[PDB]
This record gives sequence, structure tokens and C-alpha cells, in this order.
Amino acid sequence: GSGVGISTGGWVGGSYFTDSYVITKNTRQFLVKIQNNHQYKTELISPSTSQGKSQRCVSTPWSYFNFNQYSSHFSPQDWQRLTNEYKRFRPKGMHVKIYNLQIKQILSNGADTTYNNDLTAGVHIFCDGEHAYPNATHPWDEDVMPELPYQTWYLFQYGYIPVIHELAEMEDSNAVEKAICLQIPFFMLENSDHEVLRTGESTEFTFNFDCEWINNERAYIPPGLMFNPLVPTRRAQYIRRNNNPQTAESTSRIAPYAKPTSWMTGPGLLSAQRVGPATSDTGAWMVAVKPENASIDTGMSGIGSGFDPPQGSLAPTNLEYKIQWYQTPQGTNNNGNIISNQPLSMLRDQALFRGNQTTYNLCSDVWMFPNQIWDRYPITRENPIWCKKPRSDKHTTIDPFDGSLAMDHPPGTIFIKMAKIPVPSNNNADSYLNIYCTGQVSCEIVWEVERYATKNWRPERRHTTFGLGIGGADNLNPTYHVDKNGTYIQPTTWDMCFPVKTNINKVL
Amino acid sequence: GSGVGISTGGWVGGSYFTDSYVITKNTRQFLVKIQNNHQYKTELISPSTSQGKSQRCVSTPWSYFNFNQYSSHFSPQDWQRLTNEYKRFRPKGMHVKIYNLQIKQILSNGADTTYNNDLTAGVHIFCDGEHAYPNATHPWDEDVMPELPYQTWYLFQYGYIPVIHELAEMEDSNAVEKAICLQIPFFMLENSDHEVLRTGESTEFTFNFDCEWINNERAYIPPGLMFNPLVPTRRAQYIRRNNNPQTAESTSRIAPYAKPTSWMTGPGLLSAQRVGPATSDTGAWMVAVKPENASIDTGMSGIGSGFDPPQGSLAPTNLEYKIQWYQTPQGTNNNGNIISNQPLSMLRDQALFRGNQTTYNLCSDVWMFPNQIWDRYPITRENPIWCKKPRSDKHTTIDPFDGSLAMDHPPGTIFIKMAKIPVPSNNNADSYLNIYCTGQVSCEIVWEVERYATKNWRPERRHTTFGLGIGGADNLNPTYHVDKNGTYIQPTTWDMCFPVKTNINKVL
Amino acid sequence: GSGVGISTGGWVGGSYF
Repeated sequence: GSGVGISTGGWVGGSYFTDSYVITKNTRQFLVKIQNNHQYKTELISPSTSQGKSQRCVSTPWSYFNFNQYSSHFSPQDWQRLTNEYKRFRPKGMHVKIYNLQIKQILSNGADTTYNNDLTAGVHIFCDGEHAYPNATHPWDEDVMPELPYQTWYLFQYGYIPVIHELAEMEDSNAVEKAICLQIPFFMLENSDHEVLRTGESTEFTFNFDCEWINNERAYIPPGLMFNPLVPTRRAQYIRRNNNPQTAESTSRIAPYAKPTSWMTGPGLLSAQRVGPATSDTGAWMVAVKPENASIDTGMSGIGSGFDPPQGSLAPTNLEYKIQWYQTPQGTNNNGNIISNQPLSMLRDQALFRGNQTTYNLCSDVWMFPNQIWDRYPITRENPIWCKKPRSDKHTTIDPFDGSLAMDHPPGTIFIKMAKIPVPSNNNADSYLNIYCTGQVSCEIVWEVERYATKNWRPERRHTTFGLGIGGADNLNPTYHVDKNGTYIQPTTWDMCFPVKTNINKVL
Repeated sequence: GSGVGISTGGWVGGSYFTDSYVITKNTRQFLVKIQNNHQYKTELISPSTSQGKSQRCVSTPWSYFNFNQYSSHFSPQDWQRLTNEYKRFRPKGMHVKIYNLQIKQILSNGADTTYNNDLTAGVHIFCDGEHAYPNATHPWDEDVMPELPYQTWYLFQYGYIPVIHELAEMEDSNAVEKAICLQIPFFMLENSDHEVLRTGESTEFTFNFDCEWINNERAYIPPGLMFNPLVPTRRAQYIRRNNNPQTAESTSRIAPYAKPTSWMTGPGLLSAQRVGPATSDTGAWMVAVKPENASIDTGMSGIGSGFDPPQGSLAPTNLEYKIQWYQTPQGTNNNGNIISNQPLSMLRDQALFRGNQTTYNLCSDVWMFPNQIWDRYPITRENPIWCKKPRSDKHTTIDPFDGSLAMDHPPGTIFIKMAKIPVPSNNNADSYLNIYCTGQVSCEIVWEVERYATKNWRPERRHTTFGLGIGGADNLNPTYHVDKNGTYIQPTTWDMCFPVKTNINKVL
Repeated sequence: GSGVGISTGGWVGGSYF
């Protein structure tokens, strides 16, 4: 059948797990709220603390689906079934279905509320196959899908930064900031066509990934530690005159153990320190722009973006480089707040010393160098799956230090809006009918997956629940589980979330 | 046709009765209430009386259909048509249909209520073919289908015990109860996919049974009483010196009557007595666990489950072993309260004596023994049809003492939920739209049935209404019948409900 | 070949899964 009163599609989920691939299926309940009236504005965000960056941005009536995270697509068991049982995996494809839509027509008699349901109403649904438009999705952000099904999924408003607020602020003069103010592009999702849906209708979307593997594997030794220490080496060490304390120059054969190596450590930036008060964008490395004239307020600050984490690789000094996240919107300064940790993988730590003719002294920087090896960030269940690689003429190796992934075309963000229904007036307008939509997204994605075999004699390592710990309310219930009170207990610190790359082994 | 305004299926019922099989058909009106918001929690049930067991359990938004009982599928005449006319029967198959759904959208203006009906709403319906998930159905419980049609059927919330509350309580220390607390599984019905239904849609489910016959038959003599008492026997009795009072040892031939037998009595446990106050789970036999360390509060109690009835077989001493049930939720301590009784079948009673060299003394226990014969509990119209045999490596004969049946895969429990419809807010959430579902289940099950023939000359026995008695309001109306006032009069004590195994006969 | 000086079979192991 078809029409109102006939559901379009059913609920879906439960994953799969075949040796060659893993099919994860998920379904949600969402609602679209009519953000920002239906008009756009700009909003010039800022806190005040007027010294802040005060990015101008743009607001839109649209809301969007963010599917990017692992904890959305994998249950704590599905994750840890692949983290234990497979070398590597990458998402092969993605299939999304909007269906079972509802338009409920908010009413207010004062106080209270009433919902009359509705028919003869519509919902705009738009997808990016070209990745035109500023593509809201940023790897970390918030939201994505609730890691836990049955939990309704509130969409978030779509917005974008047209241009840096400073540089076009603009200060008196200028014509250097007059341009870059004149050139700010203005994007609208109306433009390119898109589907409207009443209740009985649904929509599907597919995606394919040109995508790099993410490897769950562990190097038990540094790459420079690979050699037979029993066998002597043919090589020699000349050592300069020490010039205090003592021990004039001599040449000698390199010991059989501790043979020299190629294979430099991976790059990192360790020298900087985060600058100034919070909410001011303290990154310790600001990329900025600095056009030749322009004009600039206090800052630095205040222009450009903080680079985080430096690192990458190159084991950090203190917590300041160690990433962090709250895994919860209610998270206060210290609460939630699980902090990244070392995988104990040997790749992946990578100091560098140089110096002194007397002592070794850990060195800041370590830029790119020909023989370098590093290991991509071990990630974890809480991480974003992908990140969009911005289109540009030239680029280097492209390894994001957030883990995640880089793709020319990631999954196109699916945008959805409430289809303004106006109402007559004398003035006339601006007035509209207050409605919201509700429905079910099913994100079914296929994962290219590869299973591990090794010649190691020893048991290696897995992810037990014993890394997990008890929490919530009265302490009862362990970790991934409901409260009484039921509130899903969040995993506390890093090992709870079970990172890949801490298990198996690989001969380098 | 199709869609709203076209009923999906019609009412069904009236049974069948062919010699080879009996088809019982039933239809109901049910409603799903949105239990437990849509969140799960845990609920740590307990009374207080904090000394109680205080099982933690888990609550779910789901409700389920329990079809397990005889009085649901058989009218008092349909039952007693098979109990009189057939040796044995077992359910062959089962066919269930949800249809004629309605979502009525509860409203409250304060006091009162209003129901706007609704469209563009949905209902989740999920079935277990694999019997993954904890499967709420327990043989006795409550509810099932109302034995009487036209009586609306209120569903009950689905919940399960993740782990024994004690042992993980946990007391200080521990790491023995830390494990078993960490390992508590958490099941969710979202997971595996399931169908959502608007009004116009329906759903069917089928089931097949690998199932043991339940026998309606009567042994007119004990199995050890089978012999020709006229014919002399070749056998002898040596009797030890009596050592007080008198009568020194002698050997003699066994009398022609009262020949010795094989065929030991069925097993039972008669020694124990129920322990302590009610609501504390007094079973007289507690299975428990007792891990080697753990920790334990007062109890025993308090851990594990009471084994009921011991018995089995092995005619009990007092009422304490005799089972009982109230056949009514309104039943107080003594009200309703029909108590099981002896079938007068001879199988099926089974004392055991041993002792003393002087006197025989009824013996407690009687575990399993090679030659034992017992007769499965005679059941009655009020009993559960089946019980799930839990998956385990090893097990013994598997005869449940509740009567009923054991199956690897019983009928998969059908789960149903109200499909949370959220509503927008600032906070935002947690908020949802208040609705309920209403519809018709038709459970049509086929019974493999076998008809009796015998060489007995005499009339045997049947189930008359004369076993029944008058009751309700002013005494008028007999037993299975409406009051004035109309309330279905319940059968009082055991013979009213007409048990199988009290009729026909069988030569052993 | 066959006879002394020709090994009959080789070493084996390593499981499968």
C-alpha cells in the first residue's frame, strides 16, 4: 500500500560480522525544530569578553544529519569484536533512509501545548553529492547519532563561516579589508533542487568511500630496533675531541647490539604552549593568515585557528598536548573529561634527542624528514570516522592528528528543513505556522574488514570488561549500562573506550 | 483496498475438533501503555523489609504478548471436550496476527482526558525466532490472554534480571563481586531489526513446536501391582534374625499374591520446610550459587531461587507442597486460592518406605534411580502450556513439576512498543508525546491430538458440570458464567477446573 | 626418491583458523 497510515519502512539494526566485511545497521528517532525562523541572518557569534574572536558566521533554517563517529555505529560489543578480531577496517559504503515522517503542528493556547498532528505538510531533504556548500560537519563537534538507540536524536542548525570576522571588521580606511568583505560568499540551500516529503513519502541516500584503512595493530619494538644483536656489524664511530671534561677523540667499531638505524621518528611540534584565557581559542599554534596590510585588533588571538594536537605522534610532555574530551554535553571543567593515553605501541612514542656532545636533550619541532615513520593516532570508539580533506593545489602526506580520516568527498551531509508554511496577515507577514518533523533515519554502512593471523606464540592482548569500572547513582551497574534513574553510564578515562592499535601485534 | 478506513482482518474463534487435530482460534483487544517512559533504567525492585532479596532487574519500554496457558486457548467446553475424548495432545503449531491497530493520542486539559485518535503514528513489533534476549515469559506469572474473550488484554512491561543483586551488591573489597558486576549483560530490543506499523498495516507470526505429548490417561494400579496373583512365584525371602522381639531368621517362598517388583517410585524431595516470612522467597529448597569468595548478606534468603513443588510426584505430606494459585489478581491470602489435589491416578502417588526391620518409615528424598516411573503432573485448564528449557551443556530427564512442557525454542515472545514521538523543547528534551495503541491479536494454534480406544467394560469417568458449583453475587449462576454485576465466576478449588489424567484408563 | 638419505616428510605446524 501507500499513503498516510502505511509505514514506509521498519526498524533496523544489530550489525553482522563476516570475515571479509562488517555490516552495521542503526536506526534513530529525530526531530527538526524550525531553527532561526526560516530566515538566515549572520549572527556575529562572539562572547563578551568582547576581546574574543567574534566570528560572524551565518545561520540557516536548515538542520543536518551528522553520522560521523564510531560510537554511533558500533555497540560497545560490536566495537571490541572488531578491535579484538581484526587487523584493519575501513567503511566501504553507506546507505541512509529517511522514513516514517510526522508533522505535528505545535499549538499554544498559553502555558501548556497541544499537537494536532498534521497532514498536507512537507519536509525539505537535501544531500551533497558534489560537496558544494560549506559542509557543517567537523570531526569532533557534538551530537552525531546518539551512541545509544531509542534515544531521540535532536538535529542541529546548519551554519558556516563566510569570512574571518576580523579582516573586514573593518577599521576605517581601508580597501584591503573592503575587499574580502565584498567577496564573502553567500550560500543558500534553496538553489540546487531537493526533495520535499509529506508523511507517506520516504527517501534513500547511498554513499561510496575512497578511503584509507585504519589499522588495528601494534609494533612491539621501535622500527630502529630491528636487527640481530648477536651478529657483529661492519661500521665505525668517530667521536670528536670532547673539549672538556676529558677523553680525546677515538674511532671504534659499533657494538653488535645497538646498531645504527635509518627510520627517523614521526614529526611533531612540542615547543609551543597554549596562550591566554579560555574562550579566546588557545591552540598553542595559530595558523591565521596575515594579509600584507589589512588591519588587526588585539591578536593573533583572534585570527585563524588553533592547531590541535601537536604532537602528532612524538609522545607529549604534559597534559596540554594529550587531547581530551568530555563525552557529554553536561560535562563541566573536570567531569566527564576522559583524557587520551599512550597505546603502549612502540611506533607511536618517538622522542628525539640530538645534542650535546655530552648529554642528549629532547628537541622541539621535528618537521618532516625522508625516513620518518609514525603511527596514525590509535583512535577509539569515541572518535570521528572521517574528516573532509579541503580542496587545494598542493598538500603533504595528509595524516590528521585527530585520527579519523581524510577524503576528497566524505559522506555528503544530508540537510533537512521544515518547509515554511506562511499565514496571512495585514502588514503583511512575517509570520509562519509552527510545526516540527519526526521520523526515522537508518544508517546502514558496510565496512571492509581484514582478519589477523600471526606467528606469535604468546597470548597477545584483548579488551576485557575488566578494564571497565563500576559507576552511576548508587555505584551499581558497571559502565556501559543504564542507571536507575536510567542514564547510560559513561566510560571514565581512556581504556574504558577500547582503542584500536593497542592489540594484536605486527612484525615491522 | 488498503490504508486507513479499511480493516486489516476480522475476528476469529470457535475451535474445531477433528479426530486427528484440534484447531483453537482466539482473538483479543489489547493496549500498549508506554511503560517506563521510553528509557530503560534498572529499578532494583525490593520491598522494604530491606532484608528482602532486592533483585535489581531491568525495566524496558517494551511490552510483550504472553500466550502461555491452557485456559486462554480453550473454553471450559472445548477443554473437557478433549479432556474427555482424547488420550493425549500437544500443540502442533501457532499462528499470531496483529491487526486493526489504533493510536489514540492521550490528551489532558487537566482532570478529564481526551483522545483525538491519531494518524501518522507507529508501533514497534518484534519477535524472537532465535530466543536471544532474556525472554520474560515464565510459566505461571499472571495475565497471558484473558481466559474470556471480549475482555480487553492489558500488556505488561518487559524486564529481566541481569545479575543476582547480591554478589555485586557489592561489599567493600572485592574484585570477586567486581567481576560479575562488570559482566552483567545489557540487552536492548532495538538492536536486531523489527517492524513498525501504522494503522493500516498488520503483521503475522508463525511458530512450530518440537514438543512432547501431554497424556490424559490413568493408571488403575501401581506399576508394581501388575502380575497374576493366582499363579505361584519362584522366589524366596530370607529374613534376618530379628534381634528383639522374637522370630529367628527363616527363608520362605514368596506368596502368590504380593509378588516382588521392579519399577521404583518417581523421585521427590519431601524433607525440607519453607523458611521464614513471606516476600522473602520461601521455597524450602534454594538452589542459589555460592561462588567461593564473593560476599553475602543475611541469607541464603536472598540468593538463588526456591524450588517448587518438591514433590514432584511422591504424594506430599501437607498443604505446603501441594502447589496453589489464586486464579485472580484480586485474590487475597485466602480467596480465589484453588489448591491442587490428587488425581486418584495410581502412578502418581508413590510413597517409599524402607526401614526398619520392624516397621516401614516413609523416607525423605528419593532421588533418581534406574527403574523409576512417575507420572507427569496432571495439569488442568489453568496451567501454563510450555516452559523454556534453558540452554546448558548437561541436563537430566527434564520433567517440569509444574506440569507444562519444556522446549528448546518455545514460541518466541512477541514484543511491542509505542514508537517514541518526541516534542521540541529548549533544554532540550526529555519529552515525548503521550499515546497508546489498541488492536487485535488472533492466536490460532493447531493441536496434534489422539483419540482413545480401550477394552474396559465399565463406564470409566468424565467431567460433568456436577463437579462444578454455584457462586457469585446472590448465589445465582453456577461457575463459568457471568455475574449480574457481570463478573466471570471463578472455579473454586481443584475439580472445577477439569484436569487431564483423571479420566480414561491405561493398561500399564 | 626413496631409501636412506631421502627424508620422508617435512616439519609441520602453525594452525589455521
